Amino acid sequence: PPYRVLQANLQRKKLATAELAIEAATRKAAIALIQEPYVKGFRGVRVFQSTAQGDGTVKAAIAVFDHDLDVIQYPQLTTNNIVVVGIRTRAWEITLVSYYFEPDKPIESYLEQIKRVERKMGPKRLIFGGDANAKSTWWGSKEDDARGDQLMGTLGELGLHILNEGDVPTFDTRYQSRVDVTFCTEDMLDLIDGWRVDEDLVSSDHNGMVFNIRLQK
Ligand SMILES: [Cl-]
Repeated sequence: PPYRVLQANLQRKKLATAELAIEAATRKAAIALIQEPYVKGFRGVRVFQSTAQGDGTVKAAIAVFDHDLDVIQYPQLTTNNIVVVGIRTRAWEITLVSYYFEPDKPIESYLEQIKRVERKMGPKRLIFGGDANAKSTWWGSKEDDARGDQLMGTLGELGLHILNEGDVPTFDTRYQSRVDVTFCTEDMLDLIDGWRVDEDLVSSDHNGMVFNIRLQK
């Protein structure tokens, strides 16, 4: 009965999104928190995207593979960097968010978007996943850079808790790093487990991640 979630930065690779589809089928995943999707493989899959750019570029999206899962969109909260979507079942109602922060753009405006989502969406049932392009030992990075610090500060103000674990690089090229973060409201801990990094849930310099949403009660 666990709702499995996939988190991955596809880097606009046509192949990576094919791999993502294959992994979701295999793992029987219900959700995918995506960043940098390309522009096919997703048939009866509902996809919710962040505001598209002139050339059609979408930086974040949320794929729902579970055909019967109740979904609710929040156009007011979705931007060019984040997409917010609620999922509902008898057991609960969870607001999900997939985000992507450019490595060469001020993180400040993105932190405000996180705040806006948190306040205008209640202090409970929140799960965020994406590429923050920010380093912090709190999520296994080699060190705490200034971006990681700003993000951590924001997390602290919102009561958001890091789900990351281990030191497996979420980005490998050599050059390895952990810039992808997953965090949630306090109440979500106890409903989430199995957070791990698929050594290669894909093939686009970024490593996919996986975790479950249960009930335990
Ligand atoms: Cl790192």
